[PDB]
Amino acid sequence: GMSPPAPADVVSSAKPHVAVIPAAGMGHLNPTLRLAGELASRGCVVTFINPSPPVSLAEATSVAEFVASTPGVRLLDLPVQPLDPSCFPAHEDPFLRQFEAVRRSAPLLTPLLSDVSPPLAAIVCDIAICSTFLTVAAEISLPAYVFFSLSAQMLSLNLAFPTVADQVYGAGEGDEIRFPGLPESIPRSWLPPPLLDPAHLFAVHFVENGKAMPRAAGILVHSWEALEPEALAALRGGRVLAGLPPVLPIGPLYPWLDAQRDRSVLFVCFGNRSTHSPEQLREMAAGLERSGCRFVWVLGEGYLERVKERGVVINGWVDQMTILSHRAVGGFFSHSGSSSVAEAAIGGQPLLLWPMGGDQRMSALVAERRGMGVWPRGWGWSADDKLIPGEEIARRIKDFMGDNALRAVAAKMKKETASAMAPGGSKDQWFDDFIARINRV
Amino acid sequence: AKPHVAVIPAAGMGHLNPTLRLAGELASRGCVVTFINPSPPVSLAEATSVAEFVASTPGVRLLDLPVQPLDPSCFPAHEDPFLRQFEAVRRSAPLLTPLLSDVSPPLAAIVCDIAICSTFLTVAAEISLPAYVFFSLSAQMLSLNLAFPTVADQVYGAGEGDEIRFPGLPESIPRSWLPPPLLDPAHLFAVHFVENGKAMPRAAGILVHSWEALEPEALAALRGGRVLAGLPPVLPIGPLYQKEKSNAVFLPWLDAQRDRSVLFVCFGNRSTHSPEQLREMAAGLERSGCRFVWVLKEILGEGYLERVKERGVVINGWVDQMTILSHRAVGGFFSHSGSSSVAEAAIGGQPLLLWPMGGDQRMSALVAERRGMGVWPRGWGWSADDKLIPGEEIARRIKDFMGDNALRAVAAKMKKETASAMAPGGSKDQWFDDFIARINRV
Repeated sequence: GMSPPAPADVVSSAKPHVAVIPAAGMGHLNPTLRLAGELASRGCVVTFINPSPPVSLAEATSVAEFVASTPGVRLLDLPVQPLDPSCFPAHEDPFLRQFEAVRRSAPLLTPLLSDVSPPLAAIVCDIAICSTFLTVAAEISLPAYVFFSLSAQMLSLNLAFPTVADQVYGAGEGDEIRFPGLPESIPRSWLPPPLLDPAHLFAVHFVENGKAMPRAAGILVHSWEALEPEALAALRGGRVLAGLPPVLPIGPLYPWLDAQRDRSVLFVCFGNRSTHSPEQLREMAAGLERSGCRFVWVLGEGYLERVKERGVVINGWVDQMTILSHRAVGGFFSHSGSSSVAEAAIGGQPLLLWPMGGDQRMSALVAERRGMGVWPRGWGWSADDKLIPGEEIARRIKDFMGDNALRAVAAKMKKETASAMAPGGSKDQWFDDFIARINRV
Repeated sequence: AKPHVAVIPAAGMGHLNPTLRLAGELASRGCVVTFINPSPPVSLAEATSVAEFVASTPGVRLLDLPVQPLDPSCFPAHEDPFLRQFEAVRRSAPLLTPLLSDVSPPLAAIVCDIAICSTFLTVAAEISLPAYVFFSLSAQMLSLNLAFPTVADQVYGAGEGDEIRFPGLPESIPRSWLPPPLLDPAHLFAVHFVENGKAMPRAAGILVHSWEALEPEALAALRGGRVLAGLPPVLPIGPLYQKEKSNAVFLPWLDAQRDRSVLFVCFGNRSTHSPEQLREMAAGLERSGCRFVWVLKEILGEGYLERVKERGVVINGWVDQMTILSHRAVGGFFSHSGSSSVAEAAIGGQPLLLWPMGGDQRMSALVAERRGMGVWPRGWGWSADDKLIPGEEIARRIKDFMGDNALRAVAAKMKKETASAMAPGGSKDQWFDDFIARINRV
């Protein structure tokens, strides 16, 4: 979906005032902080809503740095009481209960905004807590926009799932479900496992949030036309969900190597939160070593003196972006994820995908549809522990590191994404569109 | 390629002609369009207009949807035939999915006029076909229609003379200015109004006959989440007009008149003016001493025509209104203040003397008053409230109206801006590009 015509009274107006409410967890906080930055950048005054007291002090620190470093932002405190841990199953995600605590506090918010000057033009709320705030915003006639920080693909799933929910739970395992607006019929096993149990807390949040978003003034999604043209076309053209409100693509919100032939080195990082069985981690080592490609691994389990190598391994956290953009590297080996695709797209790197769980199967589809990533189907998540042997991994790496079909579209993705992040580029146009549409004369 | 789009119109010339213009505009841009025609239409005009159009326009194909008319035992309180046909084709919506099973190339979308939309949305969703509501009226009436469900109890229980705040709309609305049938919850129109106001948030999106220069604050409210929550995309698709070309001169007296000197007066198809009011209206035009073209014992009177022969022409029949409003000799439009009359005056740059008679004509008068291009004398009431205005009063208002040079200049401005919107690569082209791209499948 490309930019709607720009109507604007460029004659005279103050920049609009936007309140912003994040969901819990650094994965949700950082994109929101970037979104709020991007608004402040263009002259909007923003009021950041903090749950008080914070669940995490680090999160509140991140917030503090942001309000101190950027000028148009005020900080507002929202009292929330943590929910009772005993009524939360310990198997399910700890962050779910943190979402429910702050949802509970939405009635406290409408008095808090009454004093506020200049008047609010809108409130932006993370999908993960938005449902009860949408109702509060409606009472005070304040346009409420949902921030969906995962892919446009996940957004289409999350909106379409309630309309096909009976089909999903009636299906027999091994069945494939056709989700509206998405071309590829997909197996139910590709959905996040919790979603399959209707009683499960993730399912209950997923449907609740999927039913809440259509009530919003619109949806701001972390995607861009060059990355997800079909998903965004279907969202803006009523193919995922009838009556959907406007959907605005708001992304992207983002030594040893200098010696190697360019595009020669595979960059592999399974991430801070990766799940690999020790057998599986060891098989990765065997396969990596057997491939014969040059490689840098972010991660004993290796072997004994396994580092007698042409390759490199790194324990310490490092910016994926500097290396991904580096001439030497020609390939990105990583887990699936809305995050990993986006950086590979900015980096112009092809993607070899091993999905960990949950949404990551779905994020693999985002790469595969563009033609810039491969997920070998047997490379399942750690459920039933079907071991993937190093020989298979080595052949797959060689094959991946030779596949210039994937490498070419990734290289085009970098060019198209760079043009989107440029001044006057697609991303600016969508932020200009949003600011203009909520600005009052 | 370009998408295949199906289009469905509502009963009556006022709902058919927009849909015809919308459909022509989509074929103009290389969409192949299927015109779904509920059969049979109420009137021969509608039947003739459809046939001439599809015959005249290359991209279009005609798909007859057979609709059984409303039973006389059904809604007997309402004798209005066009209102009955709204109800009839709304009940025919389940017929449509067998009709569309054949069609190739596959349809990219369907566009349903607002009067009939609610049921056709539900059918379109079952066959997974994006459905767009065409709101052939103004953005003002769209805001009102969308917000009415949310404030209906406060409207029904409010007193006469009370003003009601509707969320998207800039100024509060007097209860007397609402369409009177709305005041009656039992009334079929009010039933349709609530069904439609509730169905439109379910559509893929809403195409509205408006443009930024005409209704900038209502289009901002609709697009900015300030009139209703969960609203789908609203795209202004106007202006839409017919007119004619390569044709003979309709009225040589009008061509012989001086620049902006003639008052063109017309009160539309459903004019509810009384015979007593018509004779007083004729006396007002005569007493004004202004040049005029008026299209509709004798209601005029004895010898009225000979007395008025140098400055007046009264015609009894159809006339192309948009052609007359774009004529260099007319300087004023004395109108029943329809939604379509106000959009046409804006295209032609004519100021409006407004006499709202019924329904949404009052809301239209506010659109024109807001832009400063029209004058609705309060006291010129609903036809249903039988207050007889004297020709001596009509003459004074006509003189003041034709003399308001400042009124004329904003009407001239509006013409200029509206012409920008029509120019290539202007606003309208971009909205239409936007829709076609929105619909188009790779």
